[PDB]
Amino acid sequence: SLKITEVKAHALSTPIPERMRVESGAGLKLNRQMILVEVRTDEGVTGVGSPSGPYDLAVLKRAIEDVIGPQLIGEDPANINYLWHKVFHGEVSRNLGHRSVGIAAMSGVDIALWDLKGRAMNQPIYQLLGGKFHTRGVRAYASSIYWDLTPDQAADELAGWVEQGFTAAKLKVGRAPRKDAANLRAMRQRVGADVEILVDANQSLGRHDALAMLRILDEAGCYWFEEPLSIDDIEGHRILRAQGTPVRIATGENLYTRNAFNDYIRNDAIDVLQADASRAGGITEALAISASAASAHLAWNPHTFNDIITVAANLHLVAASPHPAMFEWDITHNDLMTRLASYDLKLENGLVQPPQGPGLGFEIDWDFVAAHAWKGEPAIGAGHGMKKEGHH
Amino acid sequence: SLKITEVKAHALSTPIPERMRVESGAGLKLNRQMILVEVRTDEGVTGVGSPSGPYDLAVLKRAIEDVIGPQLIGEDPANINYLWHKVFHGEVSRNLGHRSVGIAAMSGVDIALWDLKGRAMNQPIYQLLGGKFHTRGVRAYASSIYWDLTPDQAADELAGWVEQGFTAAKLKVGRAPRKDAANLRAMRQRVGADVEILVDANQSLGRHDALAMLRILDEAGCYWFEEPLSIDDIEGHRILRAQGTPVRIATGENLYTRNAFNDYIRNDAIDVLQADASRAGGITEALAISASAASAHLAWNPHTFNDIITVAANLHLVAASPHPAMFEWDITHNDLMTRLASYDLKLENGLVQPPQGPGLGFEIDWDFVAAHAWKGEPAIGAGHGMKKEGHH
Amino acid sequence: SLKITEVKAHALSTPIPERMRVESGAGLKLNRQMILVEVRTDEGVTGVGSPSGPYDLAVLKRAIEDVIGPQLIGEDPANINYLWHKVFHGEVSRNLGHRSVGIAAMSGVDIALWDLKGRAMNQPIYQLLGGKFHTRGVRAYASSIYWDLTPDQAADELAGWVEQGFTAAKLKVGRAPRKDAANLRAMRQRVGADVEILVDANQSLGRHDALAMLRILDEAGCYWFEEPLSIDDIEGHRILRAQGTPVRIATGENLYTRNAFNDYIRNDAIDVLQADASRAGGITEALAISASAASAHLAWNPHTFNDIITVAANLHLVAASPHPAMFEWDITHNDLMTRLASYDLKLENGLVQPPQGPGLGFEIDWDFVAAHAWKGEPAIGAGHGMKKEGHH
Amino acid sequence: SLKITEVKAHALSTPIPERMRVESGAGLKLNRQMILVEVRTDEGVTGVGSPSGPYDLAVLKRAIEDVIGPQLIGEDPANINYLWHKVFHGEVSRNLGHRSVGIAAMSGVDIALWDLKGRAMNQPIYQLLGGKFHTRGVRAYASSIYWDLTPDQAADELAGWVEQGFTAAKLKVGRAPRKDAANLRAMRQRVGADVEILVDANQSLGRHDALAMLRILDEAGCYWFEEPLSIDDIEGHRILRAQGTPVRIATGENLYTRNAFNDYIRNDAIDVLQADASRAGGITEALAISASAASAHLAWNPHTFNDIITVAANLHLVAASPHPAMFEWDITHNDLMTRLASYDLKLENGLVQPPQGPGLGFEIDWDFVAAHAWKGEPAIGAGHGMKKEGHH
Ligand code: NA
Ligand code: NA
Ligand code: NA
Ligand code: NA
Repeated sequence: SLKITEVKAHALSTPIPERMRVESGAGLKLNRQMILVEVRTDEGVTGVGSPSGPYDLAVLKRAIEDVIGPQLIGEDPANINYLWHKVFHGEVSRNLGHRSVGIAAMSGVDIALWDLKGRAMNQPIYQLLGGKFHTRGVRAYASSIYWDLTPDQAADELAGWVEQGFTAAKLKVGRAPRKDAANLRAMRQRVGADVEILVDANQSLGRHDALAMLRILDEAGCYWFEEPLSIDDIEGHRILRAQGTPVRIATGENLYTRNAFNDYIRNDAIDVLQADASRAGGITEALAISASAASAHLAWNPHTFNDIITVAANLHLVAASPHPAMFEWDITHNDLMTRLASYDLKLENGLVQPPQGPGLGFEIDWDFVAAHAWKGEPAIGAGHGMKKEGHH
Repeated sequence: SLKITEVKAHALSTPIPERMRVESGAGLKLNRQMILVEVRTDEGVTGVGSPSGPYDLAVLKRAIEDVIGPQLIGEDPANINYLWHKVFHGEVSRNLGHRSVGIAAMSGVDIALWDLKGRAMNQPIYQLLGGKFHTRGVRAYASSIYWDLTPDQAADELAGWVEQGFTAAKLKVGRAPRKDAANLRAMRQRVGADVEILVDANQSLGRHDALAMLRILDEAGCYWFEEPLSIDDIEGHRILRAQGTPVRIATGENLYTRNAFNDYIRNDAIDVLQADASRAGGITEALAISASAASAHLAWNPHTFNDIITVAANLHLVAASPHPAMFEWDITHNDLMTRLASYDLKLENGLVQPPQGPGLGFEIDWDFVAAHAWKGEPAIGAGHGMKKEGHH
Repeated sequence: SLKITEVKAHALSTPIPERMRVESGAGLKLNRQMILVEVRTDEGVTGVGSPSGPYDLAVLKRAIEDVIGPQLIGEDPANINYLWHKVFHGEVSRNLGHRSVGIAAMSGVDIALWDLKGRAMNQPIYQLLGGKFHTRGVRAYASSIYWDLTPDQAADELAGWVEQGFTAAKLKVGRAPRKDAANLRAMRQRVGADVEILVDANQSLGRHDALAMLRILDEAGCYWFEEPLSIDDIEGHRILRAQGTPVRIATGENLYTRNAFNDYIRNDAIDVLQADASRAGGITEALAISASAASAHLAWNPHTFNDIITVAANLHLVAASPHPAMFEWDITHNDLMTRLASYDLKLENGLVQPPQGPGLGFEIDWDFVAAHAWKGEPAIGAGHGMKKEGHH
Repeated sequence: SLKITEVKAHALSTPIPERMRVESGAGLKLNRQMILVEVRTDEGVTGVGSPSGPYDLAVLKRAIEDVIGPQLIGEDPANINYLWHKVFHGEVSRNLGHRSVGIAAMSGVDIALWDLKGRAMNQPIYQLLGGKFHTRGVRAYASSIYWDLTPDQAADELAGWVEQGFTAAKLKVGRAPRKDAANLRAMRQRVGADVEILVDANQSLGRHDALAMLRILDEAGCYWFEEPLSIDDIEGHRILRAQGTPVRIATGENLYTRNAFNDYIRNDAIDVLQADASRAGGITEALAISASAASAHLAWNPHTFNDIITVAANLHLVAASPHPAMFEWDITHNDLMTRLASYDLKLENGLVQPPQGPGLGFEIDWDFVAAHAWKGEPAIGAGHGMKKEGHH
């Protein structure tokens, strides 16, 4: 058996041209960043992973290398189930907080342990997980069409993504609801009924404006309403789902561990769980959340937005899971989607395929890694939520 | 008006001699640590605070100085309410996690803003909060009698705290429930019926063993059962409360913001909310939680255990609030309770009094701060939770 | 420390020209009255307050000077939290009734204690409360457009208030629902979508007519439906909220203490709590109600309508609270809004600012006080509610 | 038809010798007071009533004569149902508070209208109400055995009331629950199983101590637990009822109108409604509450404690109602029970009989009324409630 010898966290940053920066309720994007986790062993088998973002890269590096890492040195990396609980109970729940950047830090390390296990077996992760459910491929959506567009501009962007071969795309809303509505109406008129239109408010609305928005999403035939309210208001999400519309209420990028999703389920407050393998606790935890969603006759469609590793880790689980695919694919300017690894966007009839090599299924460009060390750049400007909080 | 010029986080560690290290379900105590936050202004008015612990000091320093602090520089510190929400929505919820060490970091900065405001006004914080409710004083309990004791030892430690003037004390339980029960029985036999006995399992029990323990606490007339289960299992806390015993179900040191407490209230799952002003979001947040507890006809009795600043911040609010007092006082070896500041334990008829000077009400020994810089020492050993999780 | 030496209640009345008298379901206004509470101390620091109205001025004076006052003489006014509970439990709940004009009488005295504390500290009340949340200013609405208008008249009045610089206003309804509906439709057509239109039925409707009204308010995009039903029918308010419209169900001017609002919250029966610091128990109690509203992800927007002191006391708390501002400003003929104190209406971009002096933040014109002593004038004609009760 | 010409409120006080003053959670009794209401008509037919107490006599006199009375002058007193609602909607709900000393004032005037109507018809009130249900008589209990007793004293006071002919009596509890329990145990031991023992805590306990006390009341076979908690905590009363003991949960002397009782019924929170016809709204209102209790399969057993008019008004209704009788009879020193009127205690086989003359059924000693004008004496010392609130 192997022994883990080191847990490393490489802070990386890549720039975005000013005119390509986009804004949602999460804030104005400034640089696309990540931590590349590397777990090394005594026989030279290495796994890599990512704890998503944006968080703060110094906080993630310290958590991974100095809080979680020590609990792993000397251990057999094959016992990923044991190591997840050893780290959660030993340190991270109490000492970084139970719904925290520490859970995202664990997620990066858990993805690297799964990558390491697939490489040790010479199999792609989806094969360990029981092989494909989606044998034809996984239906993707273009993420996303951002704020600051007129309705003809939002419809032209959607149409462009449809032309590139997507069959679905997502619009960010929440700052100017009359304008969001006009964007949706123009987008639906442009593409017709077979392209799916998803909407994401990044927690920017209150309950009454979310109810008014849901009526427009229902009229426009939208597939889901993501983060319509603060993730802290579970009853508001039940109220939106209780309207009985065909529009799914979706959340989960900012909820952590299966415990959060069980509280939404128990309160009849969710249709689509969006737990991200790279944020909500790892592949090990997202596996459990996907199964709990199916048990409650709901769907799991992860958030995937940060880098090609968070995309690939979720894509292995989505391909192996019995849920309808609605697979998030970042189409914004992001070198971590094109230059870190050899696995790229390739759509055929609106579907992507999981990488096919061992582990996550591709190799890292270590020369790109070495050239993009973080030097203190910010990832994202201040996020929103003060308006709906009540600040004029 | 003032302008904030700097937000500083001094990482401090103080040792614990091997024989004086106690152990609970949170793990074996190794060093008593803190961050001393210092908010400076252009006119030289400084506030100090603490984000409690144990949490990793490098993660707290980076959150405070580099994630929170940039949102404060140049702002008028007098608008604490605005700054709390600017920091929560602009950075901490999304980018450090909504129930996280980022919320503890906010709490330490929020305490420092209150301390600065009281120093600016020449008033102790409790006067700003509407003055005392507890005009005679605040009833304290000795925290705690720990694991590894025989029944006669636990009874002798209790009688010792009684002899010192305490009218209540807390026993830690959860590793060996037959021994815990024998300790309680001996303790109650020793002191009779008017001394209150609190029990705290630090999340170390499952539901069935906590149901079995609650029968013993009811027979022993215990005042509350603290952290009986994982903070993640709200329904199990409802099940214990639904037994209708006179023993209060209490939790809150590891729950964050008023949102977590509202979920417990809405599920009939809590009698005593223990949100700590230095962990759950600040004096600003704990004020809202104390009022929400009173509206639901429940009580707020905070966790206070880390240092004399986390003690004092909560004591100002406790003194001002209309709850029965059951005020946590750490009686374990802790130089952060004796040597940081000029306020100490002074028990009279079982009661303590809040500091009376401006702000938090005492000044810091900055020679003590300079002599105890953290050098990478760990605060606490690995916590427990794997046993009840299922690891034999 | 100070000692309270006297609690005085000055009964005042000011006239309204016949043609400027307006009617709502509360009755036809006849004279704008108040009690000016004055709390004096042994060192000459005085606080002033008001217990709102209309009540009966002799009942309020007797309650303040002879029921509540005796409990305060000799006490340190700094312990406002203690004094509130001393008076509630000692006398007012049992001996004036738990939801009563005695709670309003306590509120006047509690505002004066807060004014006294701000003056003693040389700070505006909002600073004690943690400073501003609304750092830009507080969005006001013009209260109100009354009964007896045709639709073109109601739209002309709204348009006039918009011209004066309000961005919102409230219409009184409930006597002739077809006419109220026509008024709303004309008002919305006149101003377009960005001005907020609020509706207040002063308890004048039953459940089925309130359901029919809510449909028209939803069509007209109204911000809230205030006192749609008797305050005694909590289930009727749940039924209106359960329709799931974007129109908030609002009540609270005639509900007392946080206990009333907890019963609405627990029954899913309210969106906007309108507890008035000068009626529902004081600044101390409205602080607790504002925080309980936020904890339940609802809003607190006080009723403020009586005099410039009830306006200012609420405005200090609104400015410091994290709720959307929708701040009631009496625009009817009322000398107690223009001549009692130096703080006046001043709108900039639809917002008001809190007074900036110590305490409530302005000085009283004691020569105006001395010239407007009550001489037995009525404040308000008989109120309504017999029609919906069933009287043809 | 008649026309009302005057509504008068005679403020009366009668002393209590120091040794005969008893104390409960409502406070230490000092003077037994009342308002004797007198409604006069143009043909000289007068009705009398009482709004119970203790409530401040100047507040009651002003409410009666100057707020309620002007709505009655010139009206036909025969339309009691119309006048009740005219007064509630026209003035008292809004302008004195919906659960208030204004509702007690209404009750005293409503009693006088019933008394006038019975005198006009030459019939006792119970005949108007459909005659007797309790054709044999009404089972009374001795109210009460108070604080400050040893167990042998409380047992001897109980056995004394038994020797006088009572088959039931009430013990006041709440200051020292170990002593209360010892008093009960001694009392039950003394009288055996057929004498009913009632317990009344006058809102002086929190939920956990009331749960502990309810176990003792169940062991002692007690008939009811009255005002176990604040009247403001409906959910705590549900919790006590949900224990499923044979001990009835009873409250109502400090709850107003049928709306308060409907909220307790709808929350499964009451077994015995104690609305007093002289406090909760009148004979008119208590008739509706008694019927609402019977529809829910619960009981109405009113509080009656203030004077022989509050006694007699409730006894007419009790005699006519199909509830088990447990009729409160004040056995404490009270000249308002012996010297106001010609009806007194006459116990036969444990039962009393309602007065048999017109109206309330007796005439007033108007020389006694003229000799006991109130001169500003207090009725009751400060009540209790600060202890359970949390003041040590
Ligand atoms: Na999203
Ligand atoms: Na604890
Ligand atoms: Na109103
Ligand atoms: Na009673």
